[PDB]
Amino acid sequence: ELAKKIEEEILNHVREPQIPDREVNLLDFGARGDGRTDCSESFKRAIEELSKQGGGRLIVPEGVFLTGPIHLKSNIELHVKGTIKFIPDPERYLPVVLTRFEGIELYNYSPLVYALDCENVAITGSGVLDGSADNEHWWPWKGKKDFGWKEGLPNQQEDVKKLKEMAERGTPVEERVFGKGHYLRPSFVQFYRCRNVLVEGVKIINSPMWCIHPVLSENVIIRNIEISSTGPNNDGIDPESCKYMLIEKCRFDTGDDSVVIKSGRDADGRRIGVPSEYILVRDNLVISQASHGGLVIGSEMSGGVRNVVARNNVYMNVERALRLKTNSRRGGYMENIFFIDNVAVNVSEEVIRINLRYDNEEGEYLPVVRSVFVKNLKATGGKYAVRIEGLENDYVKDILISDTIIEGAKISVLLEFGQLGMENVIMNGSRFEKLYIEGKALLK
Amino acid sequence: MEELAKKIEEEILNHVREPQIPDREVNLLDFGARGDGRTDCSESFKRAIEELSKQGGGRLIVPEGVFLTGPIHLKSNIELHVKGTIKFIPDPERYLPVVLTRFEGIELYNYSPLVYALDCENVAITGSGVLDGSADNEHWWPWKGKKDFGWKEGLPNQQEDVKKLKEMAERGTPVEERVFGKGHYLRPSFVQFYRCRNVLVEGVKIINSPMWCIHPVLSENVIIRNIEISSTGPNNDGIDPESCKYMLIEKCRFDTGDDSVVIKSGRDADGRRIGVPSEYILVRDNLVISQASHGGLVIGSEMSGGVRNVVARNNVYMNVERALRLKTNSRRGGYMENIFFIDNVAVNVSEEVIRINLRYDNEEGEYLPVVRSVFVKNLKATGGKYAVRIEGLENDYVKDILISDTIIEGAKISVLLEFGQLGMENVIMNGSRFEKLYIEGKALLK
Amino acid sequence: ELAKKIEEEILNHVREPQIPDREVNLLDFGARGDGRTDCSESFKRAIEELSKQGGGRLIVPEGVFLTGPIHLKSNIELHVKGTIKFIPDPERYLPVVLTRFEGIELYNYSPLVYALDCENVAITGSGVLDGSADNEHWWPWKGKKDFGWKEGLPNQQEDVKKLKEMAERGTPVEERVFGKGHYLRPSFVQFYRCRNVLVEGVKIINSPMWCIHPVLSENVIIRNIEISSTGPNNDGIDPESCKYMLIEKCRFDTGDDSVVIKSGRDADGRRIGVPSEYILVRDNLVISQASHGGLVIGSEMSGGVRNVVARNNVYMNVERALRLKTNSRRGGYMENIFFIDNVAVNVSEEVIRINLRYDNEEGEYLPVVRSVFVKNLKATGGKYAVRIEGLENDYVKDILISDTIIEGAKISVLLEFGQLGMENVIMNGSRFEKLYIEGKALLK
Amino acid sequence: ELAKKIEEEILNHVREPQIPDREVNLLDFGARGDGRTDCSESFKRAIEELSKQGGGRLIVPEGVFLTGPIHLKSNIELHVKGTIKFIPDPERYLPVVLTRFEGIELYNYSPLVYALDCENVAITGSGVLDGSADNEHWWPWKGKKDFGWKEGLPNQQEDVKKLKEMAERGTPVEERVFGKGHYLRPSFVQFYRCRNVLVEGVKIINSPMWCIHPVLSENVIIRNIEISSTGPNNDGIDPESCKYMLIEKCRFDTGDDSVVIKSGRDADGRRIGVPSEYILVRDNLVISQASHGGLVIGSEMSGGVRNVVARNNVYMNVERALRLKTNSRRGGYMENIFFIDNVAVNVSEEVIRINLRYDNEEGEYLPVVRSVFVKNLKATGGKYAVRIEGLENDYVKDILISDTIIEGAKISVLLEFGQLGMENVIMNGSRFEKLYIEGKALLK
Repeated sequence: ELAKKIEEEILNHVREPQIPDREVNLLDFGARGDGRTDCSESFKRAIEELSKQGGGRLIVPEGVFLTGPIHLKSNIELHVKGTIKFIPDPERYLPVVLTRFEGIELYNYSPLVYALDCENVAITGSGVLDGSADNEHWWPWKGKKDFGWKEGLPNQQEDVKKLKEMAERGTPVEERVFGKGHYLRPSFVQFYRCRNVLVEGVKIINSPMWCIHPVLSENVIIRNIEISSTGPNNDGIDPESCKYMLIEKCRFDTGDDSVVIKSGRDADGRRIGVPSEYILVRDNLVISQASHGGLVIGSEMSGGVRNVVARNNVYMNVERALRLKTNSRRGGYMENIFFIDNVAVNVSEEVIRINLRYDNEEGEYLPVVRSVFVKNLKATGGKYAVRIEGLENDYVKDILISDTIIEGAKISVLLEFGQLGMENVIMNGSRFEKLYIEGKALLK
Repeated sequence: MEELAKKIEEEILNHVREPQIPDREVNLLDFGARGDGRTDCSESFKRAIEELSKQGGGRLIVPEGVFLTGPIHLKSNIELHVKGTIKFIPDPERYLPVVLTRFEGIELYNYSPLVYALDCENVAITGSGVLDGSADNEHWWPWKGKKDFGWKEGLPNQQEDVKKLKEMAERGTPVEERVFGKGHYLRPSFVQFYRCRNVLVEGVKIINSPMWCIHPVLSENVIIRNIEISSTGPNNDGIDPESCKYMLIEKCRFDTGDDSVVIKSGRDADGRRIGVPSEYILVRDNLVISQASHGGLVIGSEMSGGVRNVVARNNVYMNVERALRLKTNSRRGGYMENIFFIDNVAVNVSEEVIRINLRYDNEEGEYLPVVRSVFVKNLKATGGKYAVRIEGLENDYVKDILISDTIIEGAKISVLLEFGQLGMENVIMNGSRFEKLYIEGKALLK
Repeated sequence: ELAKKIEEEILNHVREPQIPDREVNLLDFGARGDGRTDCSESFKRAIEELSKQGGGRLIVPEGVFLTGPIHLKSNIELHVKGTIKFIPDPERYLPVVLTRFEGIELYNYSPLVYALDCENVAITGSGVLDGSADNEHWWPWKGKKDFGWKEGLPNQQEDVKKLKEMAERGTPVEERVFGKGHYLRPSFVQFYRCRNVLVEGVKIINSPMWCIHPVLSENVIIRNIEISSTGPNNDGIDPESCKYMLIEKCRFDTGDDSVVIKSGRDADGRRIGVPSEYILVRDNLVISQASHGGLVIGSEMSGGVRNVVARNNVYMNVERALRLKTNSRRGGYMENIFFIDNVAVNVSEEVIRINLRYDNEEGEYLPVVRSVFVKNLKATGGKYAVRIEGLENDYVKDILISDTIIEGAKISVLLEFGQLGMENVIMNGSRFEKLYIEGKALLK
Repeated sequence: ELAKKIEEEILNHVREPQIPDREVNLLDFGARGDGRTDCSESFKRAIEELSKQGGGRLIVPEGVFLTGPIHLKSNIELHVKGTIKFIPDPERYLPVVLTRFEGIELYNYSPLVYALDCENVAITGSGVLDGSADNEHWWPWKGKKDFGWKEGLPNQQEDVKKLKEMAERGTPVEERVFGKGHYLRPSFVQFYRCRNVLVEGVKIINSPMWCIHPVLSENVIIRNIEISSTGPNNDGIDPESCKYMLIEKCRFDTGDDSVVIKSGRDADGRRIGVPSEYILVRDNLVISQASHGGLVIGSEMSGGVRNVVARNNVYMNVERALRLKTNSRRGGYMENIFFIDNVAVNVSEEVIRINLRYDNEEGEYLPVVRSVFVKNLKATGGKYAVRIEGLENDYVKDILISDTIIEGAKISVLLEFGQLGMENVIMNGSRFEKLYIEGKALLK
């Protein structure tokens, strides 16, 4: 069976980064943990000194260290004992760097921790990364009053429209310059085209937008971290066009999707043409009323997503346990998605959701969505246990749910333009030894 | 709530009434008959009916005894009152000359039905006696071609004649030129009213039927009530209303060799030519206890003229193969629609509780049947390989099937659906409760 | 397999009566079938002529024969082809004879067909027994306006009271003379202390009260008859203190209990102390909205009722399928009752009923009610599926329902002071692999 | 809306303790977080300095701080950032103090963190409290080979018997001296006769016995803590004769009952006669195979337990979700216990357990057990769904389970000497609108 094979494959290619046996303390570079001194230059000097010697471990001791963005280099481990608190002043995140906003490449404000074309990079320790985002910093740019936007203040809407247009017209990335005078938030922790990446131990809070965002990266390990940030688009981990990645033993409380697998949006995503594949998500804990999904694929999946195993996770209070979202603007594919031995309780919206009408957007690139496997799920709550919606000319195919119990969902199955198999499934006052349906169905 | 099924039942009851029969009677023993089960009473019946018909009609009393006779030909305003047994002599020669009749939905000239009325008005069969067709493994039944029913290797059967009859109908060969009978092997119906008005059949028991037991054709205002059918031979259908309008079947008991109550309206080209539907048929308060029965309430397969507005209410079906059965295929054309199966009980069903099949006999053609608006409400059922088995065609879905307030237990498969639209509201199926179950397309539920 | 064992035993001791090969025709004794001529004397003379020779067959040909009561003798078969219509004049049913009224012995009006201390007696043929009871004959004596009783006119109430008091006191039966000036209706067909009895073929209509009433009799076959009488206390068949009886292939439409097993009432019943036992009820059809019960035991069960098998019967539209009736005035027992492979559809009250407070009466003779077995019942409808009430000081014991499906009953189980076991039972949305309850229960 | 009324009442009387705006660091008192230095005096000196000024916060920074027992005083906050690791030498926990062992008052070894007759006391921070119990320390005193007891070595058994006898014969608490030469383990964190108590943030591991044990205390908040200790009698939180308490947002993995509400054992409990009442337990997570019960009442309930609301908790892998236990030695009562909007997944023994035969020991004090309410429970697994066992002369009364679904339990209901009501429930795919039983029942 495929799920064990995929896990075995992932585990054969996932490896901790090599970090030179050499360490340096941030205090020796004039930094002060007084939550007052600007430590920007300290980080710059310590990292540059380490990488001239071939790399190494930078120790950030107990205390609160204020800084602008941190730019990592190859062979560098950032070891956080205290708190790194970022200064929420957009000018500090200039000049513009190569980055990505909601699946489209551009030049924009630096992520708060940024590594480009690097190898063997680590963030470790049991300290804190504090993005300093709140109702007065970064978050108003969303344009939601819930988060500090008001009439007469700028927001991201016009810039998002321009960005989608530029990518539609296939303009070169270098031509897509935002930064100053524009309102597109950066990612928090971003590895861009990196190899051999480790993020462990740390707690992430007050994030501007997406928290951990590896892009076009290979051999990535995220373990034993805590995400606690519930602002607008505060996704937990967004693997985007990544290959061979392990996410384990993490704690999530997110303002949006918790673990969200991506690979670029529309034309830009199809241009790059790199899928996310061989991702293992296991032994994680989501306790989050604000989370939009425990395990999420899309909507930016135009490069494809396949061979994803999510196993032995616990989801509590989330809106959705498993969520796949796409539309006919995206193209691409989502296939061989395994959601196994999970527990999802007090789900508020849909336990399992597959949606091919995301944002009600349409175009001429029909996504392939097939081979999604749910086995040994114990779940509780929801407006829907199972909600699967394809298109008249693009059915959701080969969806199988087995050995599963979902209690207290209002509607058992909403199916439109899909094929669904269920084997040994229990839903409230209904039990299915074997169910197969192709077409449309409503079960409650 | 205002239910259409009630309005249809009302409409049927408003156009159904017992025939007036003149107050006048003669006794069969006054015409040379003997109830010794030996004397040929053929002429006794004929002279008694004519004596009554001469005066303007009345009652013919058949008293205690067993009365041997060839076919009986009724006339208008005649009540055949059966106290004893009428036992029909099973010599095919006795059933000639050929008369206008029907075989499996196609008109022809063939052996007389055992009791026959053509173009008659106000005709009744009453009393608590027996009609005995004398069919068995040595008489009539071997003609089917089945060994368990007396057919022997190298002996004739109906198959070639059925083939020929279908081909003739396809041509457009006039009925007057479709002559069978002598030298051919098509069994006659037992009791047949052909193009009749105001017909009553009540009280009597019917046994040892050659083929279909009660066969009203192109008839209007027909009542069949408090009769017993007990005949389990090949094609022993109980009651076959064929292109009939305004009919009541109530308080009857059935043990049948094929479909118990089967609504029809002609087959293929011949059915389309005549183009008269069976409609406004009420089937209520009946009891079928019959392992052998192929279906409790059946529509088709000869439904080429259409079948609409049929209500089957408060019936009890026991040990039957199927409770409700709709059969058709793409050679048939026509329609089956507005069929109401309400307040019924089915216990120990062996095949399918509810069956809708658009692939009957695995035969195909250019005439796609319309199959829609079938309503099952307040069914309580037990047993089966299938609770619900509904099979349409890729270019002809079964549409608007609704099952509600219904409990089916102990069926192996709950739903087999292919090319259909199924709705269920407030149903329990093998322990699973569904407030709503709507499926369009294909499904298999177990 | 105790039910099979009991059935085998009954079939071993049930045989048709030997009737001498000799016949006589009623027309040769002054009878006319014109529905006008009084044939009372004709029956008397025909039976005497046959009896004189040692017995034989009395032929009643086609026609309608008016008569007072018929008194049968040993070795007589009454073969009925026509209608025997009884003249509903109470004076014709005198002198009083030894008989019974609702479980108590007395001298009263003759049953319409009566046999006392006879052996080898048969009633056969395809004819009709017409008791001529209606709203102006016999039925008014009940005291119900529905059946023709008028204000200020006499009824059975005072005589019933007086009969009960006589029995309580131990008043000798021979001192309990009713008849003229009293309002106790007779049974229709009664065999009193008879042996080797057959009733077959005939239709019974317009019954004054109980239709077929064998008492203290042995080796009785009731076969292929039809009961069609829906007046007050129109019981179908009342085996009372009988041993070895077969009831099969019969059709019932009754105004009270259809088949009901009895053995005397209260002190009279205990004095006699003869149970009804080894009764086989099979292959019967009850189509009857009026019927109070398909198979009933009691309430006159003071001699005991045991070893009763009802198998492969069909009940339609009846108030109850199985009912047990008693109280603490009765004493006695009801045990080893087997209700197997039955079908009961469109039941209006209770599918299965047991109650120990019959007629709001009490005494110091607690009845033993135990070991009732329902197996392979398919049933539909009812206000109750199972309704079992005992007494705080006298539980209903060892009731077992198995391999049974009951659909559409509003309440599944009402249990009050009883022991109930269910194995492999389905009731609407409830399924019981194995249930045991002792005490009180309501299941809905 | 009694559950709602009780929750509101609790929330009116529960509030955080006032702590003086003053602080001190443990390092300033000779402590070293090197995991070798004895910091016993450091805590003693630091608490005293704060106490003398009127109170304040004691900061325990990063590192491992070895210590004997910590004795708190009024107006003290212990803020734990690092690890406090207790030295498992019993002599360090002398002289003996006023404490309890399994519901009986005595003078014994000091709890690891102890406060007697204090006001306004807090334990805060995100650090660790490590009791250092294992198969070689404290645990062997239980007498189980599985937790390190060797044949021929001492255990608690004799001292337990001795303490029972002292409490029964009425000997004063001050004459109940154990400690040295005796084998009764102390509680971990114990507030004795305290008021305005907060425990938050901290992780508790390697506990000698009961982890958090407030006794005879009022206004207690326990929140955002983790218990992770799976030894013998490693209960999580034991409110014993407490009033106005809130337990929320906690995580449990326990070796015995997770949250257990108590009020003394037998004669000693009756002597004191103070119930645990107005306890609110909400938004907690138990993921614990070893746990004996999610929310438990008893067995030491001799002072009574009433008005307990457990709402919106999640129990995973536990032996039992709801458990009430007592016997005829205890007397007292358990009533008005509310178990609402809870989820239990993969229950191993009984989802709901009520037992009046705890330890199979009997006596002359019949416990009142009534008015237990389960609403909107969703549960998976179990040998029993519902198992309720009273006594012949002492029925479990007024148990109501409603709007509840339990799937995958082997036995649905075991009832003995009890009154059980169910409304709108689903058990293993059987639906009951109403299920009421009084007496005995077994349902599969």
